[PDB]
Amino acid sequence: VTLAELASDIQSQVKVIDTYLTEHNLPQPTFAPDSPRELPLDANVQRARLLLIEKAMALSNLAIGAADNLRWHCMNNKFDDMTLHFLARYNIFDAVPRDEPISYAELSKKVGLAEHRLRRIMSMAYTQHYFCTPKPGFVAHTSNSAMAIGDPLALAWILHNIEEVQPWYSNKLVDATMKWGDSIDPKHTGPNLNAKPGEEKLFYEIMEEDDQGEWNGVKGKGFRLWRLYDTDKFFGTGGAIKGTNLLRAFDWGGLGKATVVDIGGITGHLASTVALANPDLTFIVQERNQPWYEKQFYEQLPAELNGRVSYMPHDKYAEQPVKGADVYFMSTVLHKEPDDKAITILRRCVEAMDPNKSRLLTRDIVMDGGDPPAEDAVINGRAINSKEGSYEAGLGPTGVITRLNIGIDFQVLAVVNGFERTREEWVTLFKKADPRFALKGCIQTVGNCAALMEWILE
Amino acid sequence: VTLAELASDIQSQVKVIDTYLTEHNLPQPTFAPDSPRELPLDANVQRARLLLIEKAMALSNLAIGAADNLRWHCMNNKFDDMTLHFLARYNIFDAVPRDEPISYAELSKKVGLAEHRLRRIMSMAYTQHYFCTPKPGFVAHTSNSAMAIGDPLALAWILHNIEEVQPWYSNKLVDATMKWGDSIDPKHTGPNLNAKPGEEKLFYEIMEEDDQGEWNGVKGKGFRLWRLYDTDKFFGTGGAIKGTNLLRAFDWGGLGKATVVDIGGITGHLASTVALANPDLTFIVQERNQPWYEKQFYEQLPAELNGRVSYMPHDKYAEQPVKGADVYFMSTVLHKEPDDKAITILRRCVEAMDPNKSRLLTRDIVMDGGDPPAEDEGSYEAGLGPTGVITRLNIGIDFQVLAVVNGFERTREEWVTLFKKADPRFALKGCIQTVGNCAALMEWILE
Ligand SMILES: C=C[C@@H]1C[C@H](C)C[C@H](C)[C@H]1c1c(O)cc[nH]c1=O
Ligand SMILES: C=C[C@@H]1C[C@H](C)C[C@H](C)[C@H]1c1c(O)cc[nH]c1=O
Repeated sequence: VTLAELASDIQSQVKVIDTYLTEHNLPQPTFAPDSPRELPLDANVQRARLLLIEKAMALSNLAIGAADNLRWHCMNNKFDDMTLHFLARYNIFDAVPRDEPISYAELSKKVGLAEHRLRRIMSMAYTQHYFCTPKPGFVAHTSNSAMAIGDPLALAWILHNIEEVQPWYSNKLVDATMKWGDSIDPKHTGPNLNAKPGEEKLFYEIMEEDDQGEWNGVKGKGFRLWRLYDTDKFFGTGGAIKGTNLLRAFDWGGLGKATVVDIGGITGHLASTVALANPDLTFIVQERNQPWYEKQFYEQLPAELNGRVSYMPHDKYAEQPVKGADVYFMSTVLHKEPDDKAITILRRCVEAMDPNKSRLLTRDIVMDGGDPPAEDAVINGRAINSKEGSYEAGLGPTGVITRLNIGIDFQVLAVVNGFERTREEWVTLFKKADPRFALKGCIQTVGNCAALMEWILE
Repeated sequence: VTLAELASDIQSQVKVIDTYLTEHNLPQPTFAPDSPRELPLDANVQRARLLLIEKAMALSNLAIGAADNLRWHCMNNKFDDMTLHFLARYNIFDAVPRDEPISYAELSKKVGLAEHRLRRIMSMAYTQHYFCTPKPGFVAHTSNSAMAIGDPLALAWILHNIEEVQPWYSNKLVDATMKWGDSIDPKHTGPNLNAKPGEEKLFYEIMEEDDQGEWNGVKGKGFRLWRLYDTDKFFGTGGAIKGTNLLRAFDWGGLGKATVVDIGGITGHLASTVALANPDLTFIVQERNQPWYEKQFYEQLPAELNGRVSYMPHDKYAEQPVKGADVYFMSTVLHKEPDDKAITILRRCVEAMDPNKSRLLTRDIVMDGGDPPAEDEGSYEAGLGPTGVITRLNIGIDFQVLAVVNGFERTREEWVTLFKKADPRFALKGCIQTVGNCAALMEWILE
């Protein structure tokens, strides 16, 4: 591919998006804080968007050239993370007013970062379109920075990656690989590289047991796990894997009066999303208890739910105490479970299921991709705006959704030696748990990286 | 700005590059291993290139949207670094044939990385155009990965940042700032967060004293400093700060028969580049000695130089032993020196200079930009401005010296002020920055 070929492809993708926004009288995305944070969910818009990102990243890569890419990368990449580290730890998103500029001098006093160093930090952020300088000596928000205003969940995601995953796990993953090999054992991780055998600590042990800190209303024991739960909510409120996309990948309203068992449902934010939109559903959120869990669980659930979402302490490997429920639901649980642990969980579910009335629903990454929601299946436009070679838009070796999938694949690899699966690996795994399992649906909305898979016992 | 405006701007810049390459019958850049690794040095091509990168990065950012940018960045960014970490530590660049595919199974046996994890590593590399998969189960090089074949300097740059700068310094820079403030003391850095007052360790002390390792022909003491020296060479051999760009920013041949004193010249690769192109110049490389330095210095020195490049041990803060030389040369030295330390070095140079026969030349970042060589839209020159690609590289180096030694980059006015404090006779006669380069060649004289 050449520079001109990529630039020509990019124009094709923009025409699709630009036309849709104009024909529907929808605001254009910009870098202003008032910009829309997402493009429309229309499948053709999203397919064009995903290819546009892929082509645009390739264009910048090709124009930088082979000589400068590795050179520039090792110099700059790590400092985009450190810039977000400064912005989070110094609470700079909240200190910069959303709709009006602020001078470096005033911002320096508000956050307690010396002005000279503050200017250097902000200048790096500008290059990735986080904040801008509208006039000399002044800082203003952009769309990318304004989304984090007043949102501790965004700050949780910054700090969890830069202060935990990266220094403790991903930076030591090479050493972990040469010491233990290609492992699926959560003990074979960074923090245990120099641990005496028997004294290893697991990632989730550190999360729930460390008490030397505080986070967003939780003081002492488990503050890291509470921050981890905040980052789980962060991916539910917006973006690729937003919770409301669940409503588009399964006919929740078709269940009528029904009970859903949310195995491993964190704090129930996902259950809360589906239940608010479906007044006839009951959700039992099953999760391991924590000293702060029950008080926080009930402070944050919307009161209009009238107790339809409730918390039941439960060990996911133990016998399922709710028998014959309409749906047993696991969201991004099994991608942290090797085959033998996942088969244990799936067999616990099968025991409680009525094969003629119960469904098993999982949201997980399907590495080779799920299917679009039926109405989006037929490609009504040009292939250049919906297909990269033989792969669906967003997939393939340089696909943007492929990239996000691998990023999550690496995330569970780093912390617990988990892994993502293909569709055939999922079907094989469920059939090992019980040969009666059959995949009736594998729905992945365009722009989403996770698929909602509905399993039944035939 | 909107998606359509950026895409239209991109077409304008690509047109410049596409036309120049066609009208001069030059090969197009691609991702194939045989691709040209750089675009032509023509200033207009480079200006279009720099704006093109800036416009393309804005386009991908805008298309990702505000909701997904922060969510995706903190998920994937750090794993682009880790992927290169695996590729370097497992020697995968060299194990994949340049012009031939290799299967995952065969590559796994060659590098000792189980095939399943190898596939996961390679798949992430693909998304940033490092390697590709031309057929199921097979790996091939791209242009971005082929540049590192047989090049230990490339691997040194990967390992220096991910195994040293990032875990020891940049990761801890927030903590460093809250413990010591906006400091300029090289002791007030990451590794010393829990050090007792007085027993702090300096970055270059760790570099030259650690012996628990080995790198590229150096075993034991100083292996990290030798690896650091390799990464300094790495930026000379190609790309933005390539050594040959010096030949375009100063009339070296105009010096005639002359001697250059290279203060802080690492291993002399920069001197070797200028001296090979100018047979009438002598270079004295002045640098702090190391047990492995002298043997390594002369083995890597091109024999064609006939000793015109020589090593003289010297403390940059001490009296300059070479009097009245034609040029006193410091490349990316002073950006690691606070004002008072830098003034000390400059005054050492002034003492040895003949004001009527000596020049002082520095290569350093000019944060607001230098001027282009003779021959060569908003308020900023291409590559500069708050989202400029060269601005980004400048800040990255600014952050690099900030992390390791609490250094900082300067604007042109800050440079002039600093030299005049050292000696009021100093005058900036030239501040030449080739387009596509981030460093400027500054020529100082004593009036
Ligand atoms: C906190 C939730 C994040 C959400 C993203 C989507 C995926 C990621 C594996 C997940 C996560 C864990 O599940 C567990 C540990 N560390 C994590 O980062
Ligand atoms: C090793 C040389 C690199 C080259 C790049 C161009 C500039 C960077 C500040 C430099 C560097 C040092 O000078 C010193 C310590 N650590 C570094 O990374």
